[PDB]
Amino acid sequence: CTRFVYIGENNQVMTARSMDWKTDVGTNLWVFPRGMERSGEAGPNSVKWTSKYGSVIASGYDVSTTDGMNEAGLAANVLWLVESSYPDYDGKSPGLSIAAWAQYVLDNFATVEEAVRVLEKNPFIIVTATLHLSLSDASGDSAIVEYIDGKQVIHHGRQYQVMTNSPTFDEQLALNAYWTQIGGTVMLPGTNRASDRFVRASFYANAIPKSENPVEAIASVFSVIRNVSVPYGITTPDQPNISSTRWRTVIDHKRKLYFFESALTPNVFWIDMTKLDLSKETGAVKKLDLGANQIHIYSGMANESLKDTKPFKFLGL
Amino acid sequence: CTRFVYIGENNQVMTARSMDWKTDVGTNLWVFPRGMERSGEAGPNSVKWTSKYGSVIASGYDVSTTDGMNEAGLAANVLWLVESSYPDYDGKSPGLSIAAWAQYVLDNFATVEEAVRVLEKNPFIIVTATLHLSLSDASGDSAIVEYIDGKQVIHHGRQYQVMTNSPTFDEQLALNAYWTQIGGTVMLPGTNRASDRFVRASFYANAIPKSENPVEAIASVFSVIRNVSVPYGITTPDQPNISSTRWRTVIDHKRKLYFFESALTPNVFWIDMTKLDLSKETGAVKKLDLGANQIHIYSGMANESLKDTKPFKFLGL
Amino acid sequence: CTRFVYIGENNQVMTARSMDWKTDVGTNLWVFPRGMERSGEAGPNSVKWTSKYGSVIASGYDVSTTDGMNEAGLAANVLWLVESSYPDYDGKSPGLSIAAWAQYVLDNFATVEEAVRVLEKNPFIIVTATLHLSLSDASGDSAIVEYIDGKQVIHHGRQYQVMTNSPTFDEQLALNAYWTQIGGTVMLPGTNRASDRFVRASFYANAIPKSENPVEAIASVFSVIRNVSVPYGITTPDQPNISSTRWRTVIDHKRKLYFFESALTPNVFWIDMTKLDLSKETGAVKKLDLGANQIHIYSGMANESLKDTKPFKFLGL
Amino acid sequence: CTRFVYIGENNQVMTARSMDWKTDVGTNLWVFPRGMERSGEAGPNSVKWTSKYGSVIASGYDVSTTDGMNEAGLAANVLWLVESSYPDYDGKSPGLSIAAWAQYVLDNFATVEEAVRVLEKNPFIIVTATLHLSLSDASGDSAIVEYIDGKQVIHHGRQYQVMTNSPTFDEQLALNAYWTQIGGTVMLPGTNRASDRFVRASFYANAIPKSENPVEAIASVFSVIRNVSVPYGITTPDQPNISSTRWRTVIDHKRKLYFFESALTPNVFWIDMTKLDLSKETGAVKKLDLGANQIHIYSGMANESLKDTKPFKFLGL
Repeated sequence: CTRFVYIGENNQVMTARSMDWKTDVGTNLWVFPRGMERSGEAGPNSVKWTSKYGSVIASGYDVSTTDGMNEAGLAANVLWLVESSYPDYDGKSPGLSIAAWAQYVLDNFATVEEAVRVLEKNPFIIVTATLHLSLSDASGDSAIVEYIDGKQVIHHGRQYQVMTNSPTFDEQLALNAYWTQIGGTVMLPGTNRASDRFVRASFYANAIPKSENPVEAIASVFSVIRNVSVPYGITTPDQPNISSTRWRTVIDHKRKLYFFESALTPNVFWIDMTKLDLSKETGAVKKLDLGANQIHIYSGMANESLKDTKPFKFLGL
Repeated sequence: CTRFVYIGENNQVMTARSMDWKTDVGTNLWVFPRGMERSGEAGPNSVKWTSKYGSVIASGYDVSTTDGMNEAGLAANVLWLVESSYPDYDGKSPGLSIAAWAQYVLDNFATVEEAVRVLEKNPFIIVTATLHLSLSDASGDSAIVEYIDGKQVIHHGRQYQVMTNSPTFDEQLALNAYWTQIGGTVMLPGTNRASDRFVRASFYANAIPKSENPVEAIASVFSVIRNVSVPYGITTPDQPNISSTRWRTVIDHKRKLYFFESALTPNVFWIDMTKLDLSKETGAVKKLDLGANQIHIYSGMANESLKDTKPFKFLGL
Repeated sequence: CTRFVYIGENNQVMTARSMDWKTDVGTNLWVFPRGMERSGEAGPNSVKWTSKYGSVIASGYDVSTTDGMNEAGLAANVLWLVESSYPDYDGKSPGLSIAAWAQYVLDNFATVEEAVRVLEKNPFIIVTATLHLSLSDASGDSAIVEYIDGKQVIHHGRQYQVMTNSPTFDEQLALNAYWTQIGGTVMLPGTNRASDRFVRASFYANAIPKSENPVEAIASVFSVIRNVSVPYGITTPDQPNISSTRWRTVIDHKRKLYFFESALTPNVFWIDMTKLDLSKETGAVKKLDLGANQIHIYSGMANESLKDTKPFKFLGL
Repeated sequence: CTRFVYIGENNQVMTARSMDWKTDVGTNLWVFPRGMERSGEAGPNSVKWTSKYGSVIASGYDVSTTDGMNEAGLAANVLWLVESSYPDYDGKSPGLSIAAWAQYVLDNFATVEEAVRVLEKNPFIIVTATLHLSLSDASGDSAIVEYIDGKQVIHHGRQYQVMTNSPTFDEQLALNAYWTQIGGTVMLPGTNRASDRFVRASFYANAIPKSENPVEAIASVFSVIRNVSVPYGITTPDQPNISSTRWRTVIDHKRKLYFFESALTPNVFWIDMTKLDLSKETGAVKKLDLGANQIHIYSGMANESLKDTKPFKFLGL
């Protein structure tokens, strides 16, 4: 449910995200080394591929990839509670289960441009917790991919630094517009409305110092995504599009770090991709077991708590 | 710089606080068992006392107590950047260095009433960042103690659930007033102005579910104090009363837990007072060394990382 | 319902007011020269007095004085829909019907200080639209007189430039407080809530140029009181304290001009007190007949349309 | 600078407008009967036409038509300080001086649809205060015509009830968007920013009662256009797109009344088109001389103060 990209000097680029949902999302982290053979779980005409890039990802119920980054610095965030209208699936085109959407992207491409160029070819038939896809890279580039009237719609440009789960993206830009005229040190909208979150993220992302110091940038980036999270247990059924923030992620594109934080358990740590073996030859599929509401606590660089496990099967046909 | 008390059912009371300051505050945690003999470090007429309650506290530069709780469930939060006018100190009356103010309170009293009743009768003159004192109890009671026109001024009542560092507390209630007419699901002020923070804290504190489940309450309480923290590195010298949030505390009054979180390092853990030896007979002074910007990471119940250390000397003379 | 004072250089002082009410107020203008003998219409112990200062006033139903000024430059605005608690009237003390309250003040005093000094010592008991009294003078001084818990309460000072007929005056200052921190060119509250009106009036009053040019000042002052009026026919029963603006008044203290404008009829004009005969020796009581909803249109200096009439009898027995 | 259309029952349609500018606009009112032969004052290839419909209009500096209505109920409001990029004028195509733009429209068409169908096919090139054109009808229809990237751009639909001078119209709808989520009785933006004015006008226009009672509707409509006017003398050079409101018009489409009000002089009146002779055979060109800052005061139906005058020459070459 909320995402933004910060761009500092000397390629110090960072993508942060909050997950908002009404319930436990059953998230564990996974490491997938390169050269994995995969199917889109969309019946006999599922798309197939062999991963080119290793990733570290956050699962949706250990049956989907909902967040993550790859060793090339591409980040993917699948946002929940979106206004989608997905296409019908005949069965005759190559199909891709939406649960694997993010994984396909993370496995196959190094940049947002690479990904967008291929996405505009015709092999994006999604199958089908409603979902849209946000992407960012180490160069600071961004894109969002939506389904509106059964059609894939892509916005692509580094100026799209902030994205929310509701409403559609051309609408999000509209709701933000009023606040481009009002200075963010004088007034900001402070509710948990997606528009309000959007505006605060946009203001704070651009106000972060751009000077090279990763510890500082990280500090400022968390503090901002925390600001834009939805407090827990507070929202009422009167506002269906808002949900409590369950967890947060921060992706350090330069240094290849994936930070994770729980709202339900005091639990914050990160995975360092530079110490992972993502090779075909010896790299293992590994899982970090967080447990329900991330009760299993880790801290610092948590790589050593990763355990060899068989990769889960994506949800599909 | 921002503090609020949440009151749930069955004595599930929680006090949360953010520390806002322009720089490192050099904070480490300390455990002080009962029966410690102390001096107020205010020259020959320093007040003296022997602690009646063990505490766990957060230091200011290992030369002051700026935050903490005691085994009876009294909490003390010393807020920074306040509008004070402290009295002059003739050497003649019993004196108390302000660096030990919070400690004196935590050491001597079990409740906010107990503390207010004694402070009313003027047992000392405070001696002298600028600082004011916020207190809360396991019964949900609250008070704030300020110095205005060289005089100790106390507000005392459970209805005073939210306090900021600026301006004076009477003024804080005034700046909040406008927003009592506007529903918090429709609009909230979203900047880092103390008034804005105040208003969001009051709305969210009362919107938290009151149902008995500590893990849920804790989750909702952090998420709210995080919401009212000031994002890191963002504020400019144009607005002198606002400062980046350096860390947060959450005090669980019922279960006697002290949670601590850093903004500069991913570092979150808690101290469980029920597993500490706070006896005069066999209770040691212990310190948890967090290091500059809390670089030393802990997690979960961090009691075992506490180390026997000689207690620091409070600042003043 | 909305009043403000602008203070320019060289004693260019102006008081503006909007009248908000749910229905026709039946207002006509009257001229009362000096030396009129009057009774307070409060039974056998009614206060009695002989006017010292000629006035031009706006009636409430030709049975009360609800607005006006005197030849010395004292202005009185009786605001409607207030939170009053009026005293009981035994019958033993000198009494004054509230319908004549403003008239008594305008007739007897030249300044706000003069008036406050005499009203402090309680020369009468008010006898009972719910009503409170606002005053201003050619020196820029202001006061408001309210009844709270059956007691006369007076606020007196030049700094009280803005008053509403919403909540008690002490509460008005509180609701305004938040907006003293926010620059009025960046954000202002735009609804018809008394607090919102108050805040816009306080900002615009202090932003008007202070350079001596009456035509310009007048233009600015109307434009501001128009801003702060409540649009006609718009308010819903959900907000009982707000009412459509029926008319506006602007008092030029220096030049002794009383401007009047209708919201229900396009009708705007003024009375010039310097061309009226207010002497006891030859001055007549005169009325300008505006009619229901001010259907009788005048323009410019409307003095010539004033007609000799017997003064009305104030309500109350 | 601000315009809106109110639509009541039984064809009770009204267009109101504020004119905002930094200085005197030198406006007088004119009556032009039908059958006037006119040139576009754009050199040898000026467009020519013979008026079909009599109009009453407000001039720019007696050299342009900036506001008005015709006997069929078409209204035209030329807004000032717009973001235009006008086309180059060769000299080869039929040309129309922008000063006569509104007049051409009022003279030739009875409805907004009639006007849009002809303007779509480009009968002329506008020849060139920056100006854009707003139109409304007795049927409640609206359109706005702008020049963006040297191209005529038209928005046409009854939904476009509110228009400002800034920014371009597509951008105006965007800046309004945020406030479609917030109820106008709970919060409205209260500054003089065009967006703020836009939002308040859209809310109040739709909240006006739709009853058939012209005096009431008129009252509400003025009160609203007064609300969205920019107070006089208070804007600073820091905000270049905002200007003091100089005057207002209200057009009663059903009854064919043109109301005019000054901000600089207390002066309000109207022209009744049903009592004008607009025939070619006996109708005279007439002018109502308002004078600098509308110092010449009129009131009520001011028709009798109209004086036979030679029509002015539109600016051009």
